[PDB]
Formats: sequence, C-alpha cells, structure tokens
Amino acid sequence: MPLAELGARLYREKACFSCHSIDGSRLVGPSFKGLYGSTRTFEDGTTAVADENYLRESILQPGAKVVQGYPNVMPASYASLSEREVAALIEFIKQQQ
Ligand code: HEC
Repeated sequence: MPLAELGARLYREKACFSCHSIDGSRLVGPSFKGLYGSTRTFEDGTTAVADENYLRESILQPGAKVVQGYPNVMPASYASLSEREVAALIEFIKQQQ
C-alpha cells in the first residue's frame, strides 16, 4: 500500500486524530495543516523548521522538544512505531497544506 494512504489509515488507527486536526483547527495539539515546512518555536524560545527529521523526532522521541504554548502530552507508545509506519505518517503530514 502507498505510504500516503497507509499514513491516512494510521492517522486514525494510532489516535493522532484525537489531538491533531487536518483543517487548521487547534485541538489538544497543533494542526497538521501547513505543518511541514513551517517554523516552530519551542517552550525554551528556540526555533526550528519542521523538516522530515523534526517530524520523525516529534513522533519517535515524544516530549523531547515541545512546541510553545502546548501541554507536554505526546504519547509514549509511538516510540515503538516501525520505520514504514513513521514514513507513512510523515508522507500523510507533508501533504496537509
Ligand atoms: C494528544 C494526547 C496527542 C496525540 C494522541 C498525538 N499527539 Fe502529537 N502532539 C500533541 C501535542 C500536545 C503536541 C505539541 C507539544 C509538543 O510535543 O511539541 C504534539 C506535537 C506533535 C508534532 C509536532 C507538531 C508541530 O506543530 O510542531 C508532531 C509531528 C506530532 N505531534 C505527531 C503526532 C502523530 C503522528 C500522532 C499519532 C501517531 C500524534 N502526534 C498523536 C498531542 C498529541
């Protein structure tokens, strides 16, 4: 199955939808709309661009860098996602623009 399609399925099955919208609305977490390639500011005032590595780090190392003005509640369980699943989720995120 193509990665974007698997990533849409994982967005649902892995519960991302519960905290992250794809229509620009703020839920518990930030929307994925426009996320890839945007600049992020963290709780410490540092910034970074949301590139592939940042998305990967955000999913696989939850809680390591936290977007300012959000609670630090990314699930632990995603540290166990497989390489295909991470790649799929990222492909799905990149196309939310
Ligand atoms: C609520 C209990 C969450 C669930 C379920 C998922 N995420 Fe999350 N995420 C959440 C918050 C509150 C935040 C912001 C604080 C922080 O840790 O930075 C995030 C952040 C991310 C990011 C970075 C987003 C940005 O705007 O820079 C990514 C890429 C991300 N989250 C991905 C993600 C995926 C793919 C999830 C399902 C596997 C998922 N999150 C679930 C809260 C919650």
